[PDB]
Amino acid sequence: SGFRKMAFPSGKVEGCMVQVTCGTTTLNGLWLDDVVYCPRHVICTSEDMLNPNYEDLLIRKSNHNFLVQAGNVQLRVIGHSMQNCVLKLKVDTANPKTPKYKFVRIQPGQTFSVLACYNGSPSGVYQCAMRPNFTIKGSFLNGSCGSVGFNIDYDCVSFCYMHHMELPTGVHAGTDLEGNFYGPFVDRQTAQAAGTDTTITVNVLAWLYAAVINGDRWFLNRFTTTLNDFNLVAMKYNYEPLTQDHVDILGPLSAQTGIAVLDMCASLKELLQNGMNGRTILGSALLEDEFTPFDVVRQCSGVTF
Amino acid sequence: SGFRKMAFPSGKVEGCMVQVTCGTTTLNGLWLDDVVYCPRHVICTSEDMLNPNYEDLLIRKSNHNFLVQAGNVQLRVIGHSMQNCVLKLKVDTANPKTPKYKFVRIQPGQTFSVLACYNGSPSGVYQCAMRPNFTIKGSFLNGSCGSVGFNIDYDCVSFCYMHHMELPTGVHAGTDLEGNFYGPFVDRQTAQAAGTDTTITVNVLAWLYAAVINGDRWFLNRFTTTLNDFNLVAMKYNYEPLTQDHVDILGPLSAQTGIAVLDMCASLKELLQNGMNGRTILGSALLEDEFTPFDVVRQCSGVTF
Ligand SMILES: O=C1N[C@@H](CC2CCCCC2)C(=O)N1c1cncc(F)c1
Ligand SMILES: O=C1N[C@@H](CC2CCCCC2)C(=O)N1c1cncc(F)c1
Repeated sequence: SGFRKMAFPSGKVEGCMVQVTCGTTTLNGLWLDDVVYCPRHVICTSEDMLNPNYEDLLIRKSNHNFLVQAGNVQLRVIGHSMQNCVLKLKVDTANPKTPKYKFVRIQPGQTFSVLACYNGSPSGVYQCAMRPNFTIKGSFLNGSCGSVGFNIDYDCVSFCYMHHMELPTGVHAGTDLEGNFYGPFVDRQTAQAAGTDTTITVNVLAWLYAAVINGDRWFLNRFTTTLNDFNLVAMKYNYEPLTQDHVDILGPLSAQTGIAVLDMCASLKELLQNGMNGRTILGSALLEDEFTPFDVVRQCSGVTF
Repeated sequence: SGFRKMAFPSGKVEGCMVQVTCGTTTLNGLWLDDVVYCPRHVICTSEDMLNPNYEDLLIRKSNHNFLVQAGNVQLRVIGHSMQNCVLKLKVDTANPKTPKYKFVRIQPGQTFSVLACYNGSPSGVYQCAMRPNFTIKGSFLNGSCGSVGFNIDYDCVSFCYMHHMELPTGVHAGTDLEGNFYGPFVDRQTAQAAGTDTTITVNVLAWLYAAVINGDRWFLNRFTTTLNDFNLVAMKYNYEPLTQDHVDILGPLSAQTGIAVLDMCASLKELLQNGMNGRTILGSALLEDEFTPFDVVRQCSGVTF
């Protein structure tokens, strides 16, 4: 037992990280088969940053201007192309460490692990959620651009995120691995509004189930509610509306604990209306929304890769 | 910017995990050079668990009884020896994936990453602290025994923890890699007192510095304190006493922020006496004590491996 914010083991991803330098800018790239993926703003300079014309900037570049280094190994670049906000550098060697992999565009509210890297070297790994407003609350310093987020199922790495930028509010924005930003963001140095954010209701409920499984049970009450009544409360507290699809994905946790989903909603309603009264749940003094139902089941069942 | 509970990248450790089977018990082992390390309780059965005579149990075993498997490849066991609470199985092949490594016995209050494994396969990675009472608050299910904790400095993995057991209270106990338990614990199925835990004061201060660096500064106040006055408050709230050695190791964070260590102690004093008033710090509604001053500097400066 116990319940931790757990990341995926990062070894399969560590073997794909490279350094990419173009001009004076160095950031990280992802080396899969014979292609290196990285943020296209590696080709900018400080004068460019307010509104780069990336097509014009890339036209001034040739293959030999992109310096790609995998540990101490220098890679030979034999082609380059821009796809949305990512650059695809074709290299003459396939990465011998390429895992089985897929590219996925995740939905808001899903979670993934981030391997934070600088100069192509891994620094740390942590778990985080794609917020409903398509930002992430990461830990990224200058030089972390090109760090990737991912999930692992059996032997297959699903890459879902590449880091591009920090907004002036201090939250983080990036793309899928086809270079499409999550959310409204663009890769330029402008103030950019992120949506109203909300709390991921189905994840809070999953975590409350995780709490019960671990014996944190003080918040269970004598009440139930309806989906309609619960969602009136969710709206008041800026929680995402709960749908029957969410109730369905919580099915396995309801079965394990024997607590019906709408009964757990009534416990959550009471926590929202009354607070925690200085108590804690799974070591947290607020309602945690960065565990999906799948995460809770995995961590509670011991799934390996 | 941003501050996350970050684990070390786990790849160097993933390549050392094997499965060890003795009789009907399977758990994890650590394969370094030509030695496999695992918890000695792999040799027990359920009749044994209340107070195993490990010497007598091991005498009934020979090399060929220890089944050691690395993914698909079987290893050949050519010697065995019990050191404290760990078994050392000599194998005829040096692990080709052996990183540069050291065995370290850590101090309470220090942190490390855990690679949770089942059947020799990695499941997840998370960061945690050795509590002042020599337990850890992990996430471990049946079969996780032999999972290890570690730190990395440049290219060198310092192994500091091997997981052995879950106490009846749901916290976790284990050994250094010489098989010596942290704390008073023994490897038998008995209720065992862990004794009073305290909050790691120097770590809370480090995290308050992390907060200021990231722009959470609402808790800074107009007050200062003395080491003696602060420690009266520390004692009242079950915080470890702060020593000048602790103040010394906070020096770099004090210099970076311009906030004297005793001024930050007066902010913590006010938080302990008045609580957080429904506010958060770095996403948390309580005072976090699982980041060491070294952890904060590393994460805020982007140290890689
Ligand atoms: O390293 C960089 N470089 C810019 C890229 C940014 C891309 C769009 C044009 C303007 C520059 C950035 O946002 N960061 C960064 C990311 N995460 C955390 C940080 F602290 C900084
Ligand atoms: O898998 C086992 N096996 C016993 C070993 C234990 C060793 C000492 C004699 C009594 C048995 C155990 O404590 N766990 C476990 C660990 N962490 C989280 C869990 F949920 C269970």
